[PDB]
Amino acid sequence: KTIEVRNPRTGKFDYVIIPPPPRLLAQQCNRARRAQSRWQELGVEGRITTLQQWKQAILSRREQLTEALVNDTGRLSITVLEIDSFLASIDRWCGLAPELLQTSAKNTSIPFIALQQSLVPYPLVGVISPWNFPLTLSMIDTIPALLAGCAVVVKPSEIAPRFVAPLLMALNTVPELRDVLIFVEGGGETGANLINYVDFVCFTGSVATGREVAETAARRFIPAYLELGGKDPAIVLESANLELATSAILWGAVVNTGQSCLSIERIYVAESKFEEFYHQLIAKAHRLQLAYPLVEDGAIGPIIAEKQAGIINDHILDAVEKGAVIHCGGKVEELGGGWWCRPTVMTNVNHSMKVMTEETFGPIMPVMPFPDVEEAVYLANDTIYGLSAAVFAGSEDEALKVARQLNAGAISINDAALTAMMHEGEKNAFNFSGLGGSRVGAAGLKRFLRKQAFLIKTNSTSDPWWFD
Amino acid sequence: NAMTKTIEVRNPRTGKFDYVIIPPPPRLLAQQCNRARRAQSRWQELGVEGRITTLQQWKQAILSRREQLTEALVNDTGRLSITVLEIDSFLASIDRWCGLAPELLQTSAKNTSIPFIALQQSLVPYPLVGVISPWNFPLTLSMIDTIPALLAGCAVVVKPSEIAPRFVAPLLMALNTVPELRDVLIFVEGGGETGANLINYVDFVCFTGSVATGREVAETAARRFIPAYLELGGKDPAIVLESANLELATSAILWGAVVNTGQSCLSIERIYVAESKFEEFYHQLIAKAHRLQLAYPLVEDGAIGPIIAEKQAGIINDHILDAVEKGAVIHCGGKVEELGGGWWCRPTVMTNVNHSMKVMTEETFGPIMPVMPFPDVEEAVYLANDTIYGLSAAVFAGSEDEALKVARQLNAGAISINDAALTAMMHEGEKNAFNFSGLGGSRVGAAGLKRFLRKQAFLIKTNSTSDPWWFD
Repeated sequence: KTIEVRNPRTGKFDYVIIPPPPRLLAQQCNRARRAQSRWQELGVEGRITTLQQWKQAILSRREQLTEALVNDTGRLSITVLEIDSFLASIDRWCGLAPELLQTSAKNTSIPFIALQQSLVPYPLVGVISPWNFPLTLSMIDTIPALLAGCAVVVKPSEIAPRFVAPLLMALNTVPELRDVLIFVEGGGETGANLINYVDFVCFTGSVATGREVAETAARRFIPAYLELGGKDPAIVLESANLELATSAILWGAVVNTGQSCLSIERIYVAESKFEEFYHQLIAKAHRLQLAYPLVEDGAIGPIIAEKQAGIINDHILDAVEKGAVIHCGGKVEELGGGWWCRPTVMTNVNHSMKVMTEETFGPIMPVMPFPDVEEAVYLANDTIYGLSAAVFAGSEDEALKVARQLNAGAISINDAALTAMMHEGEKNAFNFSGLGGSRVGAAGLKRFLRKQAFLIKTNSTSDPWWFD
Repeated sequence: NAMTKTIEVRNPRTGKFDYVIIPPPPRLLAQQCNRARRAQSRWQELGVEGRITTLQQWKQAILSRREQLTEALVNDTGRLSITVLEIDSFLASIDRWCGLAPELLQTSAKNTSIPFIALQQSLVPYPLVGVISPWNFPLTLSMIDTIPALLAGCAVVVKPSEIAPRFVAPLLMALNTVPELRDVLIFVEGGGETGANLINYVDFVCFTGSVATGREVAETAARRFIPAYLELGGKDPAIVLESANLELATSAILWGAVVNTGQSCLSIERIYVAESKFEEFYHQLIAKAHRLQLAYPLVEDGAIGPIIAEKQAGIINDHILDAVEKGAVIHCGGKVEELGGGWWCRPTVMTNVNHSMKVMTEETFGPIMPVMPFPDVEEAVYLANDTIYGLSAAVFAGSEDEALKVARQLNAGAISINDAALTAMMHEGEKNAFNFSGLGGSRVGAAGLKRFLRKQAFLIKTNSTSDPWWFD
């Protein structure tokens, strides 16, 4: 086949990707494996020098990466931020890696047994990345895996694949890296095939597809790191600073047009503040502009995937059919060939609605009151997801008391969606939001290494447990 | 209405049925899991120090009835001296994990790269962990994951093998005197089907056993979307270089190959020796092997117990026959035989062996020592790595640096250096299995407890002005 690629601003097919037949894919993976030994033998310092050289080449060509990513996503401002975030992660991982990969030696509790430890990388890691943040999410696991000494095959989404071209141009300057960081183009089928060739699979995407990757990884007997989305709730208690809360939650709910695993998708507000809160939220939402007709015109980009426009449209109709009230926005519309939805605030909502239970991935703010904290905690936990949450209160201590009862990996306190902006904080997904541990620090780079122990007899008498 | 299924349990010394267990049907099993879940909140809210007190109370009760534990485990395994060690090792493991847990569970508070955002971390246990454990070290392997999971604040359902279940009765009797533990540590009886059923009810599954069953547990866990920790056996090699201390190497490899009659994931099952020392080595090995006695007719009469499971007796017998058909030479032992109704095999040294034979490729789980020469280290490494397993290995040489050079080439998680099977005696050294020997990280050290906890980050806005990235 080939696959025609839609432009999310114009709606025209304007790019073509070529998915590898099984035989070519097998060959690219084997080439990366042959090259991985030398990559590993370079040592972590050589790998850092190499990644910095690649970083310098990417910077030189930054305008090409920016243009490709604008074409992929239909927006500029977040595009600049993706690029900045990617470049910073290169520097941050390069600064952590030497210490994280240090071998160690120690004596044990048995006087004549000493211990040495080493760390051995998985030779080939497969990354299957999503279309919503094409660059940062194709690279978030790739960079630490490469620094660990793995080769990595990256298969970005067929929906947003243009950004790879300038990354490949930049690799033409870096021969050592170019043989171990491999880009492959294709759809879901190419993703499934890739899992058959690799030693470790990282997948980011929908819960349905992720559960397939889990089952395939287990049948191949390889580890899998999965991040499968969220229905992150915000809880606003009575004592909350409402001016900060409405600004935080608006941002958290509509940044990237809500196309994020980390988007605030459900909002729960203490009954005695409900009206004031949602009225303020609307006022703030109304100020935001669509990036239309030009990319410069506003914060809010188009819905990138056609299929997602249909889901968002469906969630709204389902909500209204069930009685919801739309205060602003609320329409998935075509403009200039692209699909758009404005920041949308709805009330008279509940958990019988898709928009409060299934991932929406849109700029939707459904707001529900609650009579007491136990109900708020119950509603917030009433989900198959468990990625993140936000709790607002007059003090940090009373927000934390609630946050500790939520079944989610990262909880923002008197703020929302903080993990979209910062790297710190070790977290495990709850429920169906993921498996495989955390990305931060020791645990995040060491996912990609097997630990080996060497247990060394240092004396010359019989061990006391032998038969003699 | 429906008949209550029961399973009769063979005594490995006598070959007769002398015990009955009653597996719970899916409906009853689900009920017991739900009871443990209800009790788990209070267990988590006790805090690690309260959980430690409770585990030590349980340890005290077990110690008060040690003879009953020993008697049940002798009955399960057919042997005494390794029973005493299992019990001692279990008891020390409760102490060791009690010692480590507070530090592993402590919250932390830190600044971040943003001056108005603070970070706190905490740890939330999986509420219900399932453990499915094998018959070869029934006590220690039922408890190796259970104990750190309990200290983490999990409830745990433990399903030991139907082949060796009797050790549970004295544990349970001790357990019921400890009121805070007795509704969160649940023992269930049954075979493979009960194990499969349990995976449907838990949040996390630990399984130790055969590669084929472990592969099925991996796939079931994935369909349920829960974590699985898997330890699936080994074909651990020992490499003896030309410079080795042969006196130590022959004692270490004998112990590593035949302790527990070779019924161990960590048993040395393949032995590669420099060609110039090959003859001298196998003759010394034979002499030492030949000194070992079966624990027959009485448990006191020797170090080597019976083959515990009949099916394993069949496998060992098949490996010996396949080997002989393909040219192997048996120097000692070499017969799976019935004595007093039990199945037995003596320590067996064989030569003229190669990787066309089952005994060199498929897990044997018996007291068999096939010994092959090598012309050079490159071949020794190739042979040691020619396996679908990757649990452990041993290398012997004249110096630690010579052995380590070779050891670093091996695809295995734990390599013993100038010794063999050290992971059977020691619990330090984080290790990941290679190839089909396992998945899910390490059960040793820190990570061995932290696998049972989900990390939660709290990112806290400490100031009152707009975040610069908002639309304000």
